[PDB]
Amino acid sequence: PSKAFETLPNIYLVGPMGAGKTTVGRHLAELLGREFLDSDHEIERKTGATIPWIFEKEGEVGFRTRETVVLNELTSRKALVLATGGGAITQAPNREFLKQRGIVVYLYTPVELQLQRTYRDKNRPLLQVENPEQKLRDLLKIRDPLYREVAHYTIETNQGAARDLAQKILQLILSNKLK
Ligand SMILES: O=C(O)C1=C[C@@H](O)[C@@H](O)[C@H](O)C1
Repeated sequence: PSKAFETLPNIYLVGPMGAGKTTVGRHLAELLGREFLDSDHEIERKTGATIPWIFEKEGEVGFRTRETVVLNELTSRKALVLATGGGAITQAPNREFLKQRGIVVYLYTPVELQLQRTYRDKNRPLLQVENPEQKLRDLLKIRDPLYREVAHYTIETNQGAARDLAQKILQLILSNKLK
């Protein structure tokens, strides 16, 4: 049906916790008639444990080693839209897999909106802290250049229909390519 887009590369969404990666990703996949996967959810599926449990029992290092293995595998698939984890771009091998194996889109999201969308979400181990706003801010200061460097496209998002943002991303990508 949208076999029309079968030769379009994988699309990889990057950005912080609360960027709407999975809601936008799933709409973008539906628009393209292809698969959608969330690497956070795939890590949980493959491990049989939640991400808080991985962080507690294996540390952040054990989460990163599991995440890199999953990303290596998922970026080798075809016809995918992938929502990546918020800290996936902290590791050099992941930056390379993403940049070199499809189209990377950075969902730039202000801290205010990250905060609202992760409000009392206990599944985000890094935000289980007294001051989650400062944490998000600190994380963004570090990771914003990394999101931008891996990204082919950056879209400065804001409160809205995830499906409107998915449309916009698809327009951006094709704008380039159809001329
Ligand atoms: O910002 C981060 O480093 C993380 C974001 C989440 O998507 C998970 O991938 C995990 O909680 C770590």
